[PDB]
Amino acid sequence: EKFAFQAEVNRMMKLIINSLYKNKEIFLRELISNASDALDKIRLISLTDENALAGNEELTVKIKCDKEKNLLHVTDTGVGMTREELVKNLGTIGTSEFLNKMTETSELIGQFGVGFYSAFLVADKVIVTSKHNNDTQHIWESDSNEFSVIADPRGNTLGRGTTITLVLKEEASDYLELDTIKNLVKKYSQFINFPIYVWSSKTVWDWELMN
Ligand SMILES: C[C@@H]1C[C@H]2O[C@@H]2/C=C\C=C\C(=O)Cc2c(Cl)c(O)cc(O)c2C(=O)O1
Repeated sequence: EKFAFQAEVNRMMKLIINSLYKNKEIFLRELISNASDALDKIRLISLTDENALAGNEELTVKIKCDKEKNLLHVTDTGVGMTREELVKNLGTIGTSEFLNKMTETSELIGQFGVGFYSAFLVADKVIVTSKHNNDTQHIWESDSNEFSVIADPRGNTLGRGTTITLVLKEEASDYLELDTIKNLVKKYSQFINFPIYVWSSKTVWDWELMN
């Protein structure tokens, strides 16, 4: 259940963090982009697999702030990841060129698709809960010094998809405020082909479409 990151990933995390230290709000853009890509994947799979969406009929991205618990959640109903894929996609990585280029960054991060790691700019801990059609629900967690993957004792709660949960750093508290999040979500979801919602307040509470 316990794993060490590949050397290349450790180097990558430091590069990403040291480069975007002055543009931290970009992590949200990357998580939303990853979510969109995951949704494109299942949409493609559904063209050839009629039962592809049986675990969850919607294709959405839902974001909610848990201020009390100091958590930010970004959930998509994309293709999801099996246990082996969580370990492979998040723990390992022409990567040498990218790194060479990085060390020698915002646009490059998005192009190589390693924007996930920018979450460490605002979080002391990142948790990834995922359910893929070929596996049971699992949880990946990391403080960046190592990571672990365990079967989710809550069972299959996602249906299908992935939830990125960020335990925000003391100084990243602003990202728990609806205004801030709504504002950022609207900016980075403008060109996403899937509907993105934010659990917001009007005091009654409900999902609010951002794009
Ligand atoms: C493996 C699948 C689909 C991939 O093609 C998509 C693009 C980027 C993937 C990056 C990852 O490492 C996992 C991941 C992250 Cl980090 C995320 O924030 C949201 C997600 O939905 C996925 C995912 O489930 O990704």
